[PDB]
Amino acid sequence: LDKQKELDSKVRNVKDKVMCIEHEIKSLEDLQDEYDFKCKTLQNREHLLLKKMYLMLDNKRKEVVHKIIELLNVTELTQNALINDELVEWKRRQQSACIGGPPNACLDQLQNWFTIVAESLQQVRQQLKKLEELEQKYTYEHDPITKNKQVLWDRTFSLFQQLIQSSFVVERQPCMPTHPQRPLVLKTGVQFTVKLRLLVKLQELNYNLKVKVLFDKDVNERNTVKGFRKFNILGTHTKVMNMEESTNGSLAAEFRHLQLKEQKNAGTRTNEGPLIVTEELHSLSFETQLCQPGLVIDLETTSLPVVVISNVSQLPSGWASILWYNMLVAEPRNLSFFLTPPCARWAQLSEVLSWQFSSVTKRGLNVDQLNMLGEKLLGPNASPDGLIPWTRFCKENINDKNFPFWLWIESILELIKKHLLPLWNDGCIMGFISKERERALLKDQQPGTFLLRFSESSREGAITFTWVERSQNGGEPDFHAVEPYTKKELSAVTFPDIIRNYKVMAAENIPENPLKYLYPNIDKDHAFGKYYSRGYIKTELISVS
Amino acid sequence: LDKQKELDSKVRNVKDKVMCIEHEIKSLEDLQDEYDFKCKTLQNREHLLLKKMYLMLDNKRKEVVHKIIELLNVTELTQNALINDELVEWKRRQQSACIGGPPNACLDQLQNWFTIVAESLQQVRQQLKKLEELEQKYTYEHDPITKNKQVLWDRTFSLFQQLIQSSFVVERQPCMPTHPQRPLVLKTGVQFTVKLRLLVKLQELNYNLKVKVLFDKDVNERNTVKGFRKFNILGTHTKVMNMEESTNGSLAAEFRHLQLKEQKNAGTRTNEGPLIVTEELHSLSFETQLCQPGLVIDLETTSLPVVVISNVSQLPSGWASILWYNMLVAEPRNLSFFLTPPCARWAQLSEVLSWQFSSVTKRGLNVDQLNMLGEKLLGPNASPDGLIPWTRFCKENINDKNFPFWLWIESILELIKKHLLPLWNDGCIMGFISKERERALLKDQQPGTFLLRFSESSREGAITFTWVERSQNGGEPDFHAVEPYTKKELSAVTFPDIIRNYKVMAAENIPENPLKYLYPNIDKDHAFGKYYSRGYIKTELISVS
DNA sequence: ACAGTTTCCCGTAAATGC
DNA sequence: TGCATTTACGGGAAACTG
Repeated sequence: LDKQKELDSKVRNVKDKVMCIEHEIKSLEDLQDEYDFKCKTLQNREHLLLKKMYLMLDNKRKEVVHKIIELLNVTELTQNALINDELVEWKRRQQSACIGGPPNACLDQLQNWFTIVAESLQQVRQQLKKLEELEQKYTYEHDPITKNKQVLWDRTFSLFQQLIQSSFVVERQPCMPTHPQRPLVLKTGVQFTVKLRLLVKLQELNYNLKVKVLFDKDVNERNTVKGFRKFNILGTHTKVMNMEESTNGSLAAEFRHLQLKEQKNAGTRTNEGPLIVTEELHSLSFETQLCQPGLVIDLETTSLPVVVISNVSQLPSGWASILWYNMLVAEPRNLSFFLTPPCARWAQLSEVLSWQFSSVTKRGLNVDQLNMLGEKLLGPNASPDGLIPWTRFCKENINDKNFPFWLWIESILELIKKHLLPLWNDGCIMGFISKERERALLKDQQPGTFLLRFSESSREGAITFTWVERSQNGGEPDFHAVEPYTKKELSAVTFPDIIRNYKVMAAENIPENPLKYLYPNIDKDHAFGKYYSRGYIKTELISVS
Repeated sequence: LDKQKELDSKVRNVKDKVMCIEHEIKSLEDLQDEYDFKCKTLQNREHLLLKKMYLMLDNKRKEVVHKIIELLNVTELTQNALINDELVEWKRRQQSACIGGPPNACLDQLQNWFTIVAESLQQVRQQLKKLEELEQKYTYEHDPITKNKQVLWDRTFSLFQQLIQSSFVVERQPCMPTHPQRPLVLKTGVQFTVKLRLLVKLQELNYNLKVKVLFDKDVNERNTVKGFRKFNILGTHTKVMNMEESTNGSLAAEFRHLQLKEQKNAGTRTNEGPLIVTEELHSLSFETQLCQPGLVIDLETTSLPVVVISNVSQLPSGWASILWYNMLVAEPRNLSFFLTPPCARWAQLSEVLSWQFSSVTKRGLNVDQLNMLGEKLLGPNASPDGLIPWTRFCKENINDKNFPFWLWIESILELIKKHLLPLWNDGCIMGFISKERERALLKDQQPGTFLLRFSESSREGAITFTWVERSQNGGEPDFHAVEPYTKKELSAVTFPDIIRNYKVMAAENIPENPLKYLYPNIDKDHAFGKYYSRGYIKTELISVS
């Protein structure tokens, strides 16, 4: 918080200097109409006077001018810290937030700094108008209020222009309301929501800024990239900024209804075959203009690159791109990123992987799970420093299968989120376990040998448990694992409930298993007591050998 | 076929008379330029002739005229049989086809009659032009070709206008391609297909008739009915008629892409509460115009009343209305039908009910099934003549439940169509059985007492089987029936497969049941042998006590 | 105080682009 | 001769608008 606290004083300092300067100006204005009055009289009261006038006013004019020049300097130092370090830093954190990292801090802190310096410059402008008013009443050969006159004005337009343009930001990145945890992937036909905001807060600026949403503004990939598709925003291209919309006393503009549709044409005929899969990056630019007498400024800002899809089936793949993008970019951004997808270091990907789980559920991945996935992407010499090609991530088919690494994880996620949350969250699934170590850990010979592992084979995402009773011949019995369960069998029956009754060909008339010790001895039932689903002949579905 | 065959000769008769008449006309034309020539000469060959000329030509003119007047009469008799009995009958059969009755006969037979008479009138018109050409060359006080002159022309416009307007028909009623067996229920947003056709076939009429589709043309229910909603067609409002579209050498026009959307407004604000549920009837009118020199005719025809819905969930209810409509209407049709839904006789509804099944499957309802449903709609004095209010059909909740009769049957259908077709079709389900007679028929004491009955309780549509083994105390045991299976349990497991393994708490190590005689002794397996679904530990889902 | 109705969506069965 | 994208909607439930 140190740096913040220090920027806090630089801003208070600016405000002080501006007020301090306005005082000296009233004192300059009055003190002049005093000397001017005393002059007129002495002239008609005829038909140290001389020294006072022409000498102190000058010292006072010069005095003020110098002080304004000094305020503008400090304003610069302050502004630059505001714009280039604080805003720029807030933005980096936003990127990371979108892909499941720490939550963005509220923009109020930022807004305060901005408007406070925004008001000071507006003030210097007035003080500048006042000074000119004095020269019209009185001037002279080396009148400072005339030389520094022009320089100071212009210099106050810059600081102010810069500051206001930088204050226009995309508070909440584009996103589909049905996908709160997958923000930069917009699907055609559906209407996304974006939130803009001017960190400046200027009363006389409410209901004046008209915002217009544009698509792919200044995007060379349009021409340069082959097959590249074009889209049109559709819903409400424009929306005026208020302070009413957001309960938070702040100037903003939230779009809903915004919607993309293809510009199906011959101009940019499809190529299906062009430079890149439909995971090319686009941008949403927001443009507005502060129009005032003697002032005119155009504000513009754009969202982070977006991915446009036509079917939610293309979302898991689209997400992959945005993880990869934001995981490896910051810098003004490259919409041709995937023409040359830089590799990713594993200490970094492993983390983001865990974020993914901690974003759709209540618990991420721990170290065992991560090493299992790691020797799966980098093999035995898996290492935090190891590099992982984009290709090995979302394109190559993985360990011995018919799907890439990413869609496999994406589908387990989808599998957790719709059928295992409670079990998952309360750590009863160790899903990612090398099949070796599965075996290894199971001479726990507390024959109720339970271990829920996610399937490595399915396109789809399934769960299996592994069995260990005795071999009847000195040999732990053969390490038993049922065919995985996909959404199907699970949607017709909870997973716990199928665990309770896995009876599997059991000669009896009361109790039958292999059930009864969850990991090392958490008692089958005590383990899964919460999760169970506890005139006709009531029945139940059950998995059986 | 008798009546048809007779109308066939009336048409050949018309064609004969027209050709016969054209011969007599060339003979009139030449025979005149002969007599006229002989006149001119005898005049300059000076400066029984007389009798021949002025007397036979007259007998010939009168002769022809009379014969035309006689052709037009017969044309009328023929036309009227064509238009009023044959077309009108073809249309009645179409109605019945839409709701699952016998299949419509091909319109070729009809088309032949129409064009043949259509060509004859076009001919009489020419012959009429020729006759006028003769009067210009020669006329006289009681020249028949002048008195009957005008009458005959006009009379040939009528027969021809009538005939052509009647020939314009809606060959294939409106319908959604995803619902081939439910034609008059159109859902907003989706694009239906209708097929028009001109039964006239006139070469010089190809690519001339422009058809325009209109919605609710001349529909007073718009004003008269409260809450009544308005829609706009959307896709391609127009489509020119060809002979190319249909392989069948015939003039037609098929619309695809036609699409309805609400005219959401304040003009006809919603009432949700108005005179009728959203099962109000609309119409699709088709308008075109035969434009020719000296001829102009406007052709118009409309589809049978339509039902517009916004969600396929509103389809089973919409269908109910169209069954009821077409089951009880013929007549120019009443779009306010449901303001006073006439009751339905059961000998008639029972049938249509069966059609429904024989339309989504391969076997309808037999008499036992129909009496079961009958004592359910009319009770113990159920009778073919019994009347059944619309209300008891699609509104009242039925025997002791929370849904109307119709949606219950509609849901069993939906249940058959997605999960029991083979069993259903090969008569292994007796679905509709009074619970009494179920019991009654089961002291068949061939303890493999199977009986698949459709559930009378579900909102949804489910199937149960009934059990009969022995009571161990002289008393047939309590007549056992498992809770019904809805789509859920069935989508995760076929129904046969659950029958094979209903094991139900069975102390053992090889075989266990209650399975094994399907109805009277068709051997469980021999019964359901076709239907069964016949390194991990392969499993199966199974229903259990 | 919802209760019929429509809108929005998702993921599938199929169509379709080059 | 194909798949890589896109369109169609049946279907479960939120959002309408009164």
